Amino acid sequence: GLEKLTWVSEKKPDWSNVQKLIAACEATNQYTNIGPIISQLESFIRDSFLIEESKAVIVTSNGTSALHALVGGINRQLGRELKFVTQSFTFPSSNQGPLKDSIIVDIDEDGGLDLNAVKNIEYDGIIVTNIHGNVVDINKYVDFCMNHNKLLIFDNAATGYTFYLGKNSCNYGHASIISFHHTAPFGFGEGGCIIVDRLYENNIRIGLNFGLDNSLGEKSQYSNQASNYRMCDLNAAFILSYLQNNYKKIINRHSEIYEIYKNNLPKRFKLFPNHSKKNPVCSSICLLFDKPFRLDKIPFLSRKYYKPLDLSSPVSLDFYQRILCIPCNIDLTDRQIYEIIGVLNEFADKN
Amino acid sequence: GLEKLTWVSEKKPDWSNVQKLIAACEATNQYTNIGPIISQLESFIRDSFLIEESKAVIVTSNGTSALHALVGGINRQLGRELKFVTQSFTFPSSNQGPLKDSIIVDIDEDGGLDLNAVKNIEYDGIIVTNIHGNVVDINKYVDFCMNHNKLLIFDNAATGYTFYLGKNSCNYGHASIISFHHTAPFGFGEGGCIIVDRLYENNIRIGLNFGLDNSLGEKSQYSNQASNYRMCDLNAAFILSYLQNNYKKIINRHSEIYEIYKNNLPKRFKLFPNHSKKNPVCSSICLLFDKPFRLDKIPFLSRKYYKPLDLSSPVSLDFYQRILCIPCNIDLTDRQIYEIIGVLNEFADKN
Ligand SMILES: Cc1ncc(COP(=O)(O)O)c(/C=N/[C@H]2[C@H](O)[C@@H](O)[C@@H](OP(=O)(O)OP(=O)(O)OC[C@H]3O[C@@H](n4cc(C)c(=O)[nH]c4=O)C[C@@H]3O)O[C@@H]2C)c1O
Ligand SMILES: Cc1ncc(COP(=O)(O)O)c(/C=N/[C@H]2[C@H](O)[C@@H](O)[C@@H](OP(=O)(O)OP(=O)(O)OC[C@H]3O[C@@H](n4cc(C)c(=O)[nH]c4=O)C[C@@H]3O)O[C@@H]2C)c1O
Ligand SMILES: [Cl-]
Ligand SMILES: [Cl-]
Ligand SMILES: [Cl-]
Ligand SMILES: [Cl-]
Ligand code: NA
Ligand code: NA
Repeated sequence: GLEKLTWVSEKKPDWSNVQKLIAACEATNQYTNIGPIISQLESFIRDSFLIEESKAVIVTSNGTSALHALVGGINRQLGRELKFVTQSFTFPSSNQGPLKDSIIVDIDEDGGLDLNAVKNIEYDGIIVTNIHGNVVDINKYVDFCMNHNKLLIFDNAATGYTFYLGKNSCNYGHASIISFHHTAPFGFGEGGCIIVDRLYENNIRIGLNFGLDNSLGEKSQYSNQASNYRMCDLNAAFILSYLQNNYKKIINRHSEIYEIYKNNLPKRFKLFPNHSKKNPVCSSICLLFDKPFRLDKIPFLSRKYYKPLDLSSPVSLDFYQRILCIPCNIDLTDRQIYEIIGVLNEFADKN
Repeated sequence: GLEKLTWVSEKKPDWSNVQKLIAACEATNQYTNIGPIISQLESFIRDSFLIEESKAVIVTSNGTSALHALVGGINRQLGRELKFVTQSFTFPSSNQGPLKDSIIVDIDEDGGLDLNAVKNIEYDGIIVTNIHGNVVDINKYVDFCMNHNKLLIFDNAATGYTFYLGKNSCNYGHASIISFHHTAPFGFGEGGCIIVDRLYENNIRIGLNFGLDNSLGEKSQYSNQASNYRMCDLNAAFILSYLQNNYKKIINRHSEIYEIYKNNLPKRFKLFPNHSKKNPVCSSICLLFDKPFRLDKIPFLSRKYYKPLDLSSPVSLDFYQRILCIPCNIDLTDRQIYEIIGVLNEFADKN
């Protein structure tokens, strides 16, 4: 039964839909450098994920490039290489590229960057990871960055449709990023998106194109803070088509999977910390066992995220050692979920 | 007849062929993190472009990420952020990402980084741009870097199939990069490739995946010098298909178009400096006028590359003021070439 578990739902192109979209590229020979699909996908993300008009929606090559293009654009606007703090319990993206020298501090027990740990640090902003669709106490972080006059970026790579006080979590802070990597619920191949205050929109958009702005003609000027961060229209067509066919079913079905775990917790596990009133839409079901344990004890497909970036982050290491990330996708039957919960109950009695 | 000039030939997916290649992805749900297409495109590039076995062929998301992945891999291998010199007369890529603090020096009149400008300064390596399919005197750079114990990278973004003393220019220096951007002769959408000494292959390839090596399980370690730099298998399929169908015709027709300009040079125009014995395979036909002039004087689709990264570099600036980059692609007719040449004679008579 559980032998057939996969991390990601089986994802195949709607070839007729993808070919219809790319027929726009074929007619003009424009397949990149902001061809005719980019605005269709940015529009679809705004209207489907419910991004406020105060935010630009900016697609990039991947979730990593979304975060990097966001920072390089803000670096260009403020005129220096900004110093960000990130949490140890997250993916490498937030200590790479323009963040390669980001400061790493521990999480608190709610899964986000420990605000008590930056007391005595020099920094311009913080990056907080909303883990696998779960969200932190977002207003704790908004209030803190308002009071201390800091930039706030939410790493929502795995968190495209978790609502906080009646609005997509992507709408909070100065910006968020989401991943359309194949392993993400909304993903297909590679891609990313920046949700950012309009203040920074132009510098981030031209920052996808080496900092060059064709609208300036001979005044067009590259920035050493920019790169090739743009989304290819080919990738936009595959992502847009996947979202068109699947995004509603993913939200409802992922919410249904979360409901079953919430009402049938195996003994001595807890749900990863989450601060949304409705079920989050998760990239995996993350449970914390009450004691450290090794994945090879679990006789079904399962993972640990995230290996701490700084292995001297004690709260981050504890979570890593105690966490069990279970597949969450639209291919999973309830029968499989109940068979999973029974294997975990067994494990809990013998460990 | 010059109304219908395009920079790039009309490029259209061979959909039955692309569908056939991506069927391997559909069968396993693996569309990135090195799916079943990556090895196929890497092999084709090795066998078709005639790369030697002492070189890795490593595809990436774009030409920029090929350069940045190359530098990040080497930085991580040597345990230090290496200092590169780049030429002013190049694209912004070689002053971005891990090269954002690269030293910019002038070209000499042969079109490459002026070695006299790095006699008395600190640096680990040089990046030399082979402009639009033209190649520098490659052995003077190989000899200099061997004598001074310096790394040598060729920015071959626009230069996939120009031969130097019997082998693809990509096989010289410690590494080269090529672009599969839609604007490149070999390109389709977005893509890049690294041709590099085997010594650096493993650090560069894991460096496309945040520095992570799955084969090491728990000792898998991210690097602050890495990123998401991989090519998605979707992109690999479009590029591999375009190359299967067109690469031979592009090589022959681009060489024939060059032959016509070389035997019918317009008045007071010289070919861009080139050191290949056979006609180079050009991304555009670059001519130097005998004095500065404006593009708005040329009554057909034409460009100037490259706006100097450092506007104070005198040879780079002189080149930019005198250069005319004429479309070179497999849609161009001989009729159109002789018309362009007639227009440039008329331009010379009046300027
Ligand atoms: C908080 C955060 N911020 C930023 C980012 C950066 O976003 P991107 O630049 O990646 O868009 C991430 C990435 N988060 C993602 C990564 O994107 C992904 O590589 C995977 O990191 P790995 O676990 O190292 O990948 P891999 O082991 O290859 O795949 C996991 C499972 O998915 C399966 N899979 C994978 C791919 C690529 C596929 O095409 N099909 C498929 O079935 C295989 C396996 O069972 O998951 C992370 C959580 C992130 O979690
Ligand atoms: C020396 C060197 N190193 C590194 C790189 C970096 O490689 P990538 O990361 O780009 O793969 C480049 C790129 N060199 C290329 C760039 O790839 C391209 O953006 C274009 O830089 P722009 O001139 O700023 O782009 P754009 O004006 O949009 O395109 C030029 C012409 O191509 C036409 N076009 C363009 C696209 C994107 C398309 O899809 N279809 C099409 O017909 C329109 C126009 O007439 O040309 C450069 C020489 C380079 O020349
Ligand atoms: Cl809420
Ligand atoms: Cl679909
Ligand atoms: Cl084709
Ligand atoms: Cl030769
Ligand atoms: Na927008
Ligand atoms: Na706001």
